[PDB]
Amino acid sequence: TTCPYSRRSPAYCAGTAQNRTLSATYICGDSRLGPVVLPQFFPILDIYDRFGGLCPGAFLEKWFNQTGSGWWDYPPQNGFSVDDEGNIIAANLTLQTGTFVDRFGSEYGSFLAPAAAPYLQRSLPPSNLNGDAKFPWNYHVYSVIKPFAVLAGPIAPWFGQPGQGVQYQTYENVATLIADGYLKALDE
Amino acid sequence: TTCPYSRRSPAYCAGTAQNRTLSATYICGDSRLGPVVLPQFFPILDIYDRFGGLCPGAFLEKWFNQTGSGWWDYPPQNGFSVDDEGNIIAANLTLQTGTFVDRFGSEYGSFLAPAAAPYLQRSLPPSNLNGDAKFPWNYHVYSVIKPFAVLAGPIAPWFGQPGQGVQYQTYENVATLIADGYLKALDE
Ligand SMILES: *[C@@H]1O[C@H](CO)[C@@H](O[C@@H]2O[C@H](CO)[C@@H](O)[C@H](O)[C@H]2NC(C)=O)[C@H](O)[C@H]1NC(C)=O
Ligand SMILES: *[C@@H]1O[C@H](CO)[C@@H](O[C@@H]2O[C@H](CO)[C@@H](O)[C@H](O)[C@H]2NC(C)=O)[C@H](O)[C@H]1NC(C)=O
Ligand SMILES: *[C@@H]1O[C@H](CO)[C@@H](O)[C@H](O)[C@H]1NC(C)=O
Ligand SMILES: *[C@@H]1O[C@H](CO)[C@@H](O)[C@H](O)[C@H]1NC(C)=O
Ligand SMILES: *[C@@H]1O[C@H](CO)[C@@H](O)[C@H](O)[C@H]1NC(C)=O
Ligand SMILES: *[C@@H]1O[C@H](CO)[C@@H](O)[C@H](O)[C@H]1NC(C)=O
Repeated sequence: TTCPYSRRSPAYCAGTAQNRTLSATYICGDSRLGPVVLPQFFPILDIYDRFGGLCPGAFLEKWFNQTGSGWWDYPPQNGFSVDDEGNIIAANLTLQTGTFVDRFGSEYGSFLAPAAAPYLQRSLPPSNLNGDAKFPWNYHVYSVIKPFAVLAGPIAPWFGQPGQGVQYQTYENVATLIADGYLKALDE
Repeated sequence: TTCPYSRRSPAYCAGTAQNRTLSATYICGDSRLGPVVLPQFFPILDIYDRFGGLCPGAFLEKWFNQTGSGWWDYPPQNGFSVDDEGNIIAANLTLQTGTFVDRFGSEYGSFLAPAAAPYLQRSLPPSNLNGDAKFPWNYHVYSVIKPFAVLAGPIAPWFGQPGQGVQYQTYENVATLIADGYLKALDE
């Protein structure tokens, strides 16, 4: 599956914002499609396309709004892989002390990932690559100082990404896990 | 956790092969510890150490022989993550057509991974980095041409690796999945 528009085609940005002022910053001058120059990504990877092979317009048509939300349509069941009988592939897993986990988001949320898993494995939409700082303000890395249990399981493919990394849903939010002496942030 | 031996220390290769003829090729001239110059790996990654922070000798003492096998001690239950109640975190998952998977090994085996998942996530021992060719003779990449089900789940940490990628145990071997029109290899 690939976009029929060529590399020399002017119609590649069909059905997008088509904002001349931003077109050097965001793909098609459309912030939802992410930046023209990708920052960090945590050879064969060429098999994967930022839009899963669709064209920008077709990408937005498949994944954005669709319901009335005015934002992305997220996968079912917090994005865990769903087995052939309709149940998430996930169970309570105890994180050993010294484990590195990270979160793309502020300490309010309850989701973590194995540290430095690749962006493409998290099945995040492309608007989240919109970053100028080396490392985003909300990106955090932690070590497990004190064992605790999470709902752990594979990440379903979504938003044209292959997914199939692993994610941890915590039972307290990250701020609380820091406060109670489970997660210790680290700096550079 | 880090190795007390320094970067200027001559004792770093304590308890290893200590083979002067190979020491430029393998760490400590010991093929089990992998190469001195790593080929492909599919910034923050610095958090991870090829030996999980142990010293070469201590690594071999923890992970190698231990039983009489004369080889690495592998994780229980084919290396799937094991939940707090002792059951693997894994279920039957149907691979959609167009999915890229790969295998580090010949078509005889029954294990696959999401294509281009990072080495450190597979929890493979370091002897498997012993490679001169750009891509090893047995490394294969495939696309799913026809849907089928696998036992899918997270990979447990092991051999000093963080693991926590995802692996697929197939029910027929890879050669059979090729023959019956499920997997299509691709070339470069
Ligand atoms: C292209 O994007 C730019 C940048 O956001 C938009 O420029 C703004 O347009 C609004 C219109 O109400 C003005 O009030 C702002 O002052 C503008 N800001 C800048 C930085 O230029 C622009 O509207 C977009 N183009 C189109 C056609 O919508
Ligand atoms: C260091 O490794 C080399 C390379 O494998 C070993 O060299 C071989 O040694 C055997 C000893 O029986 C000879 O028969 C081979 O001809 C050697 N091959 C080469 C390419 O040199 C060597 O034995 C190792 N060193 C030690 C101390 O065991
Ligand atoms: C989404 O769909 C609704 C209803 O069709 C529409 O009013 C809205 O403008 C669309 N776009 C956004 C960004 O909400
Ligand atoms: C997992 O842990 C939570 C919170 O401690 C508990 O309520 C739940 O029953 C446990 N079991 C499973 C299978 O999630
Ligand atoms: C492993 O252990 C056995 C029994 O202790 C010993 O005979 C053998 O030499 C050891 N090493 C290897 C590589 O088998
Ligand atoms: C998975 O698939 C296999 C082979 O088709 C089947 O025997 C097994 O019962 C299925 N269910 C689970 C939970 O593995």
